Amino acid sequence: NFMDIECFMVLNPSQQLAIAVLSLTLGTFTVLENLLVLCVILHSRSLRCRPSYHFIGSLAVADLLGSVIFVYSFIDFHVFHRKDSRNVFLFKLGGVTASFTAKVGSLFLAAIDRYISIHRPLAYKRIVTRPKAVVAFCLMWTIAIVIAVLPLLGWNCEKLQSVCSDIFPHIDKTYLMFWIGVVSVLLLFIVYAYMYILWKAGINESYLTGSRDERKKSLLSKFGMDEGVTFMFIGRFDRGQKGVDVLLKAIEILSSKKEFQEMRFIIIGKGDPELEGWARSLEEKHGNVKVITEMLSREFVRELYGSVDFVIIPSYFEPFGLVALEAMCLGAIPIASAVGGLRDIITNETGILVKAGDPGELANAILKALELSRSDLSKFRENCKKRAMSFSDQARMDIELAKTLVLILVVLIICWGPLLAIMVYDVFGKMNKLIKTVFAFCSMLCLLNSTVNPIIYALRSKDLRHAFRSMFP
Ligand SMILES: CCc1c(C(=O)NCCc2ccc(N3CCCCC3)cc2)[nH]c2ccc(Cl)cc12
Ligand SMILES: CCCCCCC(C)(C)c1ccc([C@@H]2C[C@H](O)CC[C@H]2CCCO)c(O)c1
Repeated sequence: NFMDIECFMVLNPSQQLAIAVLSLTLGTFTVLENLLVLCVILHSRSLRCRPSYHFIGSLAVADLLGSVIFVYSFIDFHVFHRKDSRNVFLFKLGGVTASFTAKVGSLFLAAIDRYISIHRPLAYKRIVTRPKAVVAFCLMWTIAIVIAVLPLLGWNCEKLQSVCSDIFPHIDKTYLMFWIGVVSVLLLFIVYAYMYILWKAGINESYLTGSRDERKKSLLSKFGMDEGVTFMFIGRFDRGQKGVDVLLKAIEILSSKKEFQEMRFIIIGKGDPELEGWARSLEEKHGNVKVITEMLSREFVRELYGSVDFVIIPSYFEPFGLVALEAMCLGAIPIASAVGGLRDIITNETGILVKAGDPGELANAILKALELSRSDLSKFRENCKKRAMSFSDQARMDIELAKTLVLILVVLIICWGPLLAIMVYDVFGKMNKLIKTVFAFCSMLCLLNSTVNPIIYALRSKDLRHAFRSMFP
């Protein structure tokens, strides 16, 4: 309590109405459509209860209540020259800082959703549910409320006798660095988060030409073995989760059988030196097993999925169907255990289900594979080709949404970036008359942001538009 509050009302009476009709219209064009964006969401049973678009409510609410507060209390201050209480101002201001912090945490939670929906394609539907998404936003909001009510708890320059900010009344210049700090680094990770998801997302069986018998007759000739039935395993060597130890226990016990001559096995991986010393012995002990644990070209392995006819995923549990999807897309019947996602991607009409970590029943399911016709075999390769299109499909609709989230994050950094940076110089230096009044006119960006956020839903979201013509035809 050294300087009074009126030294902050800088707008002369000609530029207090010009800033008013801006707040009242640009603040009406955001309340109208955000209150409308909330109407499409909660009617459409699709967008309402969905963890993918759940943020569009958490984004159109912080841009509505956080906007009506900033239109009332700002016009009631720079134009109506009102001096509230010392905790009534921080209450009215706390409702604004919480909202912006909340929409940052919305672009943060929506990034966890994006990473899971793309790089955990079938774990996603079972990790990110409606319960786990409702709890994550409510506690993301719980945090956004706390950071906003700190100066109401005693992190202010009045109740602490500290240098006040030249821009915000009743607020320390350290609470700024705690609020600009936690937000600039959050956007930094968030900006870095969506760029990792997009970069590693650009990382078709119509590229492989000819019949499969030809491409498999050319493959086994490279190894020097006869046209045989080619089983394939890909993945790290371990005994903990991948079933390479299970698979080697089956190839050995199948060797004591009459049906082993026709069976051709090919394994690639890298891991336990004793698991490698076990598999490489079979490669020279048998004339029909070849193990490749060195220099595997990523498009050569692409030729394997399309040349072979069976895929072996004997893992104890698949966290994400990385081979399961690429193999089936290239029409190679996968023989995996019904653990993890491999239950609803590999079924009794798409592949062969085995018991996890069971070496005997794995072999008994390799002999079953040897005794079936092309009628069945060509039909499984189709159902593997048909299941994959339902993935590179949704995983395409997912990738389009991680572009939408960046477009929202982009126009968030553009609107709130300059304001945030003008706050930064308040911490270090002082703010003269000019730099303090340009901030009040640049302050309108948090309303323009809430004006272009509902516009870009109606441009990117393919579902939200069709939901709009459904109740307003
Ligand atoms: C239902 C989630 C949701 C919101 C939303 O307001 N969550 C805020 C929930 C919440 C929880 C706790 C508090 N506390 C106040 C301070 C003291 C500690 C507890 C406050 C608020 N907004 C949404 C928009 C769309 C969708 Cl789909 C869901 C939501
Ligand atoms: C660490 C606090 C962050 C504040 C958010 C910045 C924001 C752009 C929302 C903002 C907030 C407040 C004002 C006005 C500053 C004037 O000095 C006093 C009146 C404020 C509006 C009343 C808020 O209840 C602002 O221009 C920008």
